[PDB]
Parts: sequence; C-alpha cells; structure tokens
Amino acid sequence: SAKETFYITTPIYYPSGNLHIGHAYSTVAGDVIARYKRMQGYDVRYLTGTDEHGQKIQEKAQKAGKTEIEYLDEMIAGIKQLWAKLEISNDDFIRTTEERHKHVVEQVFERLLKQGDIYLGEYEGWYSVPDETYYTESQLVDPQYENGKIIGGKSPDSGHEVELVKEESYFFNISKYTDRLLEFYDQNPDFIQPPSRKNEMINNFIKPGLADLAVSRTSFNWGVHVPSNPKHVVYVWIDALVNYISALGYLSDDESLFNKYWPADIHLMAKEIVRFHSIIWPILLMALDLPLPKKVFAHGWILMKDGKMSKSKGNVVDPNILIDRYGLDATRYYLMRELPFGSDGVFTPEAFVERTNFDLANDLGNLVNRTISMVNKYFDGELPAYQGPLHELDEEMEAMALETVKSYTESMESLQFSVALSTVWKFISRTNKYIDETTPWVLAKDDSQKDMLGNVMAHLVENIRYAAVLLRPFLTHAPKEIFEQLNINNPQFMEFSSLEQYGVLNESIMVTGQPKPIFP
Ligand SMILES: CNC(=O)c1ccc2c(c1)nc(-c1ccc(Br)c(O)c1)n2[C@@H](CNC(=O)COc1ccccc1C(C)(C)C)c1ccc(OC)c(OC)c1
Repeated sequence: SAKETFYITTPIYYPSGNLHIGHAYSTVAGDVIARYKRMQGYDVRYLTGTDEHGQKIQEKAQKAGKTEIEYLDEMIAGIKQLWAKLEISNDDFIRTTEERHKHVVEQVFERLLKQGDIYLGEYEGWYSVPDETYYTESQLVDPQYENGKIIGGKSPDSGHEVELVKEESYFFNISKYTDRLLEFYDQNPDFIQPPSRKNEMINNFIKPGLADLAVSRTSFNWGVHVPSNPKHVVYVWIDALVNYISALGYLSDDESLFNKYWPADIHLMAKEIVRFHSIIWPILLMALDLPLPKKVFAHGWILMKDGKMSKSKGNVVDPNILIDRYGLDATRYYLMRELPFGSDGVFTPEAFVERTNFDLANDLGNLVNRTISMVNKYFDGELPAYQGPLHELDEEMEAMALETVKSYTESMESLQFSVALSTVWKFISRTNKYIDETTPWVLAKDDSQKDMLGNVMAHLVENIRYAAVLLRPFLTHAPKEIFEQLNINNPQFMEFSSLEQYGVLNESIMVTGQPKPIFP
C-alpha cells in the first residue's frame, strides 16, 4: 500500500580539513544510488554526516584559538557547502555533537554494560608519537622480545620506535557472536560487495579469533562520557557506528524514522573500513537485538602517480577546483566513470579533460546540437511525430535502445556504475553513427523522402530522450537542459516508465530555435 523504503548511508566524515575527490566519490556514488532508487519509485532516505569527537579534534580547535564547537561549526560549514556544490541529495546530515546522537551512544553503552557484553579492563597499545597512530604487537616491525613477550618495535610506516601505552578501558566481548556472524554470511551471500572481500575478512580477521574491542578510553575528554563511569569517554567504534540509527531518532521521543527506514539497504564506504561494517557493526546490532543491514559496499581509491593523495605529499585534487574549472556534470561523470567495481581508479588531468571533452562535450553535446540544428533547418523547428521503424536500420536500433535500458538496469542493481555509463555511451555513439548512416541532408533534397526524413529526426530525438533519462541519476544539469532544448515538458517523459515502449512522442513538438551547448 506504501512505497517500499530504501535507506542508503555514506560513512560520517572526519573533519581534518583536506577533502579530496576520494571523499567526494563516496557521497557522489551514494547520491547516484539515491537518485536512481527515487526514479524507481522507492521512499529513499540518504544519510551522510561528520565524526566530531576524539583528542585530535579538540587539540586542533585549541591550537587554532577556538572552542571545539567554533572549530567544528566552521569545518562542517565547508563540508556542507561542498555537498551543496556537488548537488548531493542527502535527506539529513548527522553530527556526533548533536544530542540525538550522544543519547544513543550513552544508552547503547549502558545497555551493553547491563547485559555484560562490555566489561572493565586495561587497554594496552603500541603508539608512534611521530605518526600519532596506535598498533597491535602483531604488526610491529623488528619486534623485540623478553621471556616470549613483545617488548617494543618499529612503526610499520614512519620506522620510528613505538611506545607501549596503557589505560583503563571498557572491552566489548565480540568473540561469542562469531558463530552467529558466520551463519549471517551464509544466509545473506550478497551482504558484502564486492563478494571477494568476504573470504578475505573470514581468513584475516574471524578465523584467527576476534579480539575483545576496547570501546572506551580514560586518556581524553572530548567525546561521549559513559554515564555509570564518567571518567571513561566512548571510543570511535560505538560512537561512529551508531550514527546510522541515531540519525533516525532511535531511542528518542519520536522513533518514527527508525521504524520506517531501519535496517539500512546499503552502507557505502571506502575499502579500508569495510571490516568494521562487516564484523563489528553486525555484532553490535546483534547485542542490541536490532535487524542487520542488508548490504555493505566497499569502493576502491582514486589514486595519482605518486600513490594515495595526501596533504603531506601535495598530491591532493580539490573537487572545488574541478567544479569551478570544468563544471559539476564533468566532475560527477569523471568520478562515476573512472572508478570500476572491485578496483582502484587513477586521476590525471589529461584523463579528466579527455572524458569531459570526448564523452560529454563531443559525443553527447554534439549529438543534441546536430539533431536540433537539422530539425530547425529541414522542418522549421517542428519535429515530426514518431510513426514507427520506417528505415531499414530502425528495427535493430529500437531493439538496441531497449537492450541499453535492460543492460543499464542490471549494471546499476549490481553497483557497476562505470559499466552502466559505458553501456549508455555505446548507445550515444550508435545514435551519432545513425546520422552518418542515414545522411539526413541527402533525404532533404528529394520531396519523395520527406516522411523518411521525419522518421530519422524522430529516432534521433527518441534515442536522445532515452540517454537523457538514463543519465538523470549521474548528471544533474545536462538532462534538464536536453529536455528544455527539445521542449519535452511532460514530467512523465523524463521517467523510467516512459522507456518501456520506444517512440512516446506521437505528437509534433517545436524544439528551441536557439540551441546552445549542453556542456559546460
Ligand atoms: C593524527 N591522527 C589523525 O589524523 C586521526 C585520524 C582519524 C581519527 C583521529 C585522528 N581521531 C579519531 C577519533 C578518535 C576518537 C573518537 Br571518540 C573519535 O570520534 C574519532 N579518528 C577517527 C576518524 N573517524 C572515522 O574515520 C569515521 O569512521 C567511521 C564512520 C562511520 C562508521 C564507522 C566508522 C569507523 C570508525 C568504525 C571506521 C578514527 C579513529 C580510529 C580509527 O581506527 C583505529 C579510525 O579508522 C578509520 C578512525
């Protein structure tokens, strides 16, 4: 009786200032899924947010001569400005400084304490002061021993000697849920995407035994405090992970969003945090007796020919610069086209320009401009109504249009965005080829071939309309501009349902008398 719901999330971003195209990819990709699911008729909720706690945030605020909230408000303003600039269709933005989040972190922690899933112990970690990163005994390089116990070592990055750090900490005993998690994987084979990551998780993390998780610290203050032991602050594991249910008003005075949208249909994230969403998150939800998420999707990185982009190498590509210089459509298209499923992508300015110029401006932009120009020149702007596949090429081309939609659909549902886009561009290329094959200018000579000329123009515009509709989730400007210039005004003709049967324009239409570039 009601629309089926679809809840999609990106990870909450840690506001350390440097937002590169790698961070933009997650929110753009999430936006594409969100827009696609809305067009399919789902009741969609798309969430993003920020991780605002931890020692480092408060150190950075204090160093800058600001309060924690002053500092964070400025950083979050910048992040939300970028999302608005990328036209991210997120329905909400969760900040971990909000009471709706803090209340959940406190209540979840207290519940696990009362159930006995969390117990007090002592955290022991290997810390590198230069790198400010902790490690387990297992990953120290050139470890030193004494009586069989690891006594120290070298950071597996910097190469500086690590320091043994100890502090009182609450532990979450996750190992007892091991069997339940493996059974969950068995009954939900599509849970982890790409599917190759599942056995890597099992082998590297679950098979060797899940260590108790240190979920609190006593060494810093900026964060959620444990109500029944206020010297303890909740660490990132529970604090960050419950953002996905705290955003829905879980345990608030109004849980209606939580009742409607939980569980999440897809958690989208970069591959380096999929182990936390694949193991810790499901086990935490089991401990709270909540339904698990249906799917976790890990995407690859957008590299340079220096390696991972970072502020430290001066490697960072700024999405603001790309948008200001080349436009939004070009930026979103490049991100979604160049990062294939289960692999990494590689950014170069030359590759960006080729995609932008060859695919968008040339293939799609000139197809629209050539078509509109021919309709203005041969029929004074009045596009003859579609009649049927009159030309010998039409039967196979009309079939290709439907095969394009079908292929696009199975690519999108399998999260293969780059293949969906390449499939659409094969159709755009074929439409340009249709012009060369039919030579409209030759047909415009003979007065006998005026119906055949009208048929060709009708097939050009119907091919364009198919392309425009399929690109609606990816490009936020181009499709609107194409519909505008073609003077296709009817909202129904911009939806997926209007692609079921080829040739919906069975009435004459007057196209723009002043066509302009679709891009930039
Ligand atoms: C010099 N150091 C850094 O540049 C530095 C970099 C990251 C820092 C960080 C400092 N201090 C914090 C921090 C610490 C305490 C609290 Br409470 C908190 O709040 C955040 N973080 C956070 C940043 N937060 C994240 O990346 C958010 O991750 C998630 C998002 C959604 C859901 C789940 C997650 C998890 C955390 C499960 C991946 C952090 C701490 C430890 C981590 O692994 C050991 C980690 O893995 C990606 C992320």
